[PDB]
Amino acid sequence: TIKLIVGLANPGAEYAATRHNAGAWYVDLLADRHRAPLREESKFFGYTSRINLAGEDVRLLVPTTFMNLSGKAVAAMATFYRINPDEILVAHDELDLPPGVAKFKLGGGHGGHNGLKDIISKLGNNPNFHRLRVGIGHPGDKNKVVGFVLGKPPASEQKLIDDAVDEAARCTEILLKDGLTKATNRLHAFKAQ
Ligand SMILES: [Cl-]
Ligand SMILES: [Cl-]
Ligand SMILES: [Cl-]
Ligand SMILES: [Cl-]
Repeated sequence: TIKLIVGLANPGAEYAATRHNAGAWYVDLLADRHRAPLREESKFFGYTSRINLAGEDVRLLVPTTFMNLSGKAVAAMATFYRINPDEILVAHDELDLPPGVAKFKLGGGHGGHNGLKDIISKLGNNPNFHRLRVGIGHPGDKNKVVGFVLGKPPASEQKLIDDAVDEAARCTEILLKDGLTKATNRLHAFKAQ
């Protein structure tokens, strides 16, 4: 069961269009599709909502922390509602997947993502939460990652990411209603088959 879906972000209009906000794009779409608009809730350091997904009560969070303090919002909300790490799905931009691809993951490393690193920390050094990895591709120069994730994608890459986010939203209904195997069998086939 998933009780909390988190879309990682930096705050402000300055970052709303940047690759590092890709997880928030996903959560914004869930909010739109379930007619549950995200609104500031300062005790959880973010924007929150609540949706019915496949007959299950699921809370939404897009932090208003800087990305490196995402764990403060996720822990405050998870602790308040007595939600355990394994009941959290964290959506984030993923350098290791191309634009147009998304995958689910349970546990594993942060892939150098400053928001995942802070969540692992603030959940009690527990990496065993679900992730939605939204592919953004990688810069050619591994030195220039910050400039890349804090950049706006070109329109052709934005359209691919929007398509992957749309598919991941559709697969989230399946994840809640029929489980992680079924949701993964669909999502990981999206550009693979
Ligand atoms: Cl950052
Ligand atoms: Cl990762
Ligand atoms: Cl790219
Ligand atoms: Cl850079």
